[PDB]
Amino acid sequence: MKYLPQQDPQVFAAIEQERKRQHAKIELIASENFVSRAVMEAQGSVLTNKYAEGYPGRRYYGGCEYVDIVEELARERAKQLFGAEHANVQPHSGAQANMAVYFTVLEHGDTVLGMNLSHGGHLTHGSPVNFSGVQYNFVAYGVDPETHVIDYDDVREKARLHRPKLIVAAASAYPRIIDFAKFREIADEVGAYLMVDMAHIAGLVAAGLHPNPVPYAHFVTTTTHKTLRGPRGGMILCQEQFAKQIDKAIFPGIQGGPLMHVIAAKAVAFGEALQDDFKAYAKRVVDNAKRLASALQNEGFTLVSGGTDNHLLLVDLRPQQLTGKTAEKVLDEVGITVNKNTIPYDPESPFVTSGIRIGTAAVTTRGFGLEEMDEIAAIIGLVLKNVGSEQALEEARQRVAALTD
Amino acid sequence: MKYLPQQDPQVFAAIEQERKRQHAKIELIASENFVSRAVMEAQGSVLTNKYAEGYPGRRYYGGCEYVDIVEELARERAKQLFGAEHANVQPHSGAQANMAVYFTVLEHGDTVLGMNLSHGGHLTHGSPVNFSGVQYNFVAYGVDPETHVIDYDDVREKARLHRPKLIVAAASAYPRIIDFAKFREIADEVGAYLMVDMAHIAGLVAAGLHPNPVPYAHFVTTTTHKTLRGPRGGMILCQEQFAKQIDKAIFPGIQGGPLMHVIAAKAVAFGEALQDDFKAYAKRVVDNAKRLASALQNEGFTLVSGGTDNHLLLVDLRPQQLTGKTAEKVLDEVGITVNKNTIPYDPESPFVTSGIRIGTAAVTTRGFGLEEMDEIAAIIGLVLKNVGSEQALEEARQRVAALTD
Ligand SMILES: *Cc1c(COP(=O)(O)O)cnc(C)c1O
Ligand SMILES: *Cc1c(COP(=O)(O)O)cnc(C)c1O
Repeated sequence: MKYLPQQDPQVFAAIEQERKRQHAKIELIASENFVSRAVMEAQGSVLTNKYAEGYPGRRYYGGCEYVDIVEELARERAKQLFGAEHANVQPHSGAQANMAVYFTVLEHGDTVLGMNLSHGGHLTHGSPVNFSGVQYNFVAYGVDPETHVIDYDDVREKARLHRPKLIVAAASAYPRIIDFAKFREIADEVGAYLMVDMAHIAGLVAAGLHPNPVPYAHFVTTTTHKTLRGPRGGMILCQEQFAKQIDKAIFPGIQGGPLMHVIAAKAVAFGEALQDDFKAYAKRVVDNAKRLASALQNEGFTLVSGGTDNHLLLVDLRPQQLTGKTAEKVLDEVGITVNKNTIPYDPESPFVTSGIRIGTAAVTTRGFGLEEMDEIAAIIGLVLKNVGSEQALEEARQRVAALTD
Repeated sequence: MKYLPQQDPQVFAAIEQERKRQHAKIELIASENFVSRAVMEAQGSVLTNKYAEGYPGRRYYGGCEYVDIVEELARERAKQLFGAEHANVQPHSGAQANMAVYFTVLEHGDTVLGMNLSHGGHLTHGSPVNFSGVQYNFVAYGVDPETHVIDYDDVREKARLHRPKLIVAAASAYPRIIDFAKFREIADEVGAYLMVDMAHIAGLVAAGLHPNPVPYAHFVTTTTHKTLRGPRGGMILCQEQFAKQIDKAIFPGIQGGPLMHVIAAKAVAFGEALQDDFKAYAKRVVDNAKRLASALQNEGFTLVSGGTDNHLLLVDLRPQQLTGKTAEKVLDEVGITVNKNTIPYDPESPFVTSGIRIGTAAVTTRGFGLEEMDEIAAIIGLVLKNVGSEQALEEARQRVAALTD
């Protein structure tokens, strides 16, 4: 950097600490990733200076000819990537993409059916302390208590009993492929719209490693960050018939001016995702998650659902008599970043939990492969099986440092 | 830039067009400004890679030690700048800052009193196609038909009749100082909270050139961009007693993960605003607006309210028999950027209007002074008084090019 170090030493020192931290730790938090230098340069551009309320060619302010080109590049590349008929690349976040779909199809107090928050559903899928739960009446479907796979008969029974106006499929912590075709079949049976929130798996969807929700859902929401490896922000995909309403929900509905510099970065990330090497990257993400899962089972760990079909896995720590909070804390002591995460039918609260969630998108971006996954599992086994040994923790620290250089 | 030109020629060419456009035009849109290189570098940082839901020292994820330092720098510098007891620097935009205050104090269908949208109120102050108007019952107060100054007796009569739960003061197109003390006196009379949306005037407030709403309002919302000259985003200021509720409204209430790289940029902009040269800058903004106003009146233009006390002015184009839409279009032909804007009691719709809104924050940032304001007014007079003369428009183009180099 050139001007920040001189204008603001305090902010610059903190950023530099964060940059070095990203390199030194082993990032296993499933929602994380490292964006390219080109994506960062796009969001570090002069596009932050432009007001551009409205849409390309339909703006409220003049002088938007060149930010219009950027926004269209983002929309057209998104459409090529996911095969959607319409894209809205203005959502400030995944939360705002969800908020706008809800604002489009629901009235205050309408019934919504989404995944149980303890089984993998997201905060914006009905938490009582989130706007979703406050504004609407959310009901939940769960996973099977033994297989930990969504119970599609439970989705259908809840739908038929509660008659939701909207059904939400997808999750922040579900390690198996979701059957969007069954979700649409149930939605049609009860006359509900189907919304798929693919935030966690969007990069896998783009690389063809997860079934695409686009053909089955009326609305698809997502973050541009996460497995898609874009800048932090949101996006909505939908059929041509809801395009005008979705665009109006975003603006003048729920947001004001869009972040054009972040939209430029979304276009950049979409161009990267359209390339063949992104598909090779995504395959390594899923391959690494399978490998890591297997290596952890080899150390004696129990995994929710027995493994994974995607980028993430959940360790049920009950057999080791540990809470997710204890495991997260001791792994933090050795340089391994995970987050505690409730598991299906968890006996512990969401602030303690009996599990940890792990994803491989970030370590895959940094070049880790199968041999690194084996070592990561071996380190986690060493630590979690020896939480009271400072000897074991120091060894883990040295093995973590050997992986990160 | 280094990596963007090679990774994405299309996005890079469009950004470069936009950068050159920002230099070549005379930006008079009142909400615009040009941020520093340090602010852009902060938002172009690796902080986009970090999830940090929650607040400093109270995060849901580990590894937030250094983004915590950045967020606290933003909160503490905001508090020094505005003298507020609490700051929330997570709002993704001014719209989301407003949404969170509304989510904090109001229930669905509650009555809110805000400034008439045709007289200066913002979209998020009750437009029927915005969430504010859809979620709540907005009633409006107006300005005097001749002086164009807020009628404080009308604010009080509407408050006493409608018994709003919340009163909103401030605007996107009001050229005079707002009396927050009278707004608080009325709010107290009817037992309503007072929210001040200072987005447009936050830089003037910070430099002491506009009365500060902090001591009078329960909640203060703002954009970090605009006169404050920060990155695009929002912020909420409030007393200690509403801090926990405001923080909960932002998260887990209405947003998900915050944009830590943008928060770093907010801190940078706040540090710039705390410096003596920002105060000199702000004075030149108001001085230039007064000068421009006077020079326009010298050309024969009528200004709403007869002038300005801040960074913006509104030209009532009725005397020249022009709509704001016609004036905006012909000024765009010569390189001068303005936006059509309804005027109080406008006979034309909001899509046509009888006025143009003009602000000096952006041209002041680029170094323009009093002599430049005189020339800008002279060019606007030449163009708007000779809309059918291609001769006059070509002369204006050459005079605009002489100012921008
Ligand atoms: C991450 C996520 C979100 C919200 O995204 P933000 O950018 O944090 O607001 C919504 N839904 C799912 C399924 C997610 O994983
Ligand atoms: C600009 C503005 C907003 C909204 O800001 P965004 O960043 O465009 O969402 C809200 N209120 C006022 C008074 C404004 O000027």
